Amino acid sequence: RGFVPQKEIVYNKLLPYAERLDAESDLQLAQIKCNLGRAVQLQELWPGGLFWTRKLSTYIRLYGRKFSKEDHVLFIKLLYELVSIPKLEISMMQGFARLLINLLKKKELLSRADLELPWRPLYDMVERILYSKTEHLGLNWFPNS
Ligand SMILES: O=P(O)(O)O[C@H]1[C@@H](OP(=O)(O)O)[C@@H](OP(=O)(O)O)[C@@H](OP(=O)(O)O)[C@@H](OP(=O)(O)O)[C@H]1OP(=O)(O)O
Repeated sequence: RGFVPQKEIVYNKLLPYAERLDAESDLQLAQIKCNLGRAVQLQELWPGGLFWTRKLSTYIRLYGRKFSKEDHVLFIKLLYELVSIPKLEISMMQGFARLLINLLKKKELLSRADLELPWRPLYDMVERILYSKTEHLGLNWFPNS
């Protein structure tokens, strides 16, 4: 087809209506790429960005990674920038983090040459949450997990 799929779920192929599944996967991914990109550029993180981030997590659950290496790296880069925003709501970061962990969970797919994420932004986040001066005074109110 248009792209070479990465890590698609095998059970989808065995399903009785499998032939129809390929068309749905292409359309849903196409909408996710356009809408997630549009939301971040338009700066609408809560109404649209979160909704489309959730749709991609559902896409991975339903269809497996099922995307090109270029798409996989682009999603991972976008999520890392969203996860490392300095003043981001910690609840909002938790949703972004779960999608980013799922994308990077299988390290066979990416070859190190494909992805070169930085470490200093992640360090700023761990200092902010793991060792927060404000939380002891009750100013921060961080999430449980
Ligand atoms: O074959 P399933 O029962 O659907 O389980 C698989 C399998 O897990 P196990 O084979 O270990 O049960 C994968 O693991 P491997 O192919 O690496 O052996 C993988 O799990 P990993 O990510 O730990 O590899 C994946 O999990 P996910 O859904 O997170 O992709 C998935 O488990 P699910 O039942 O959750 O699909």
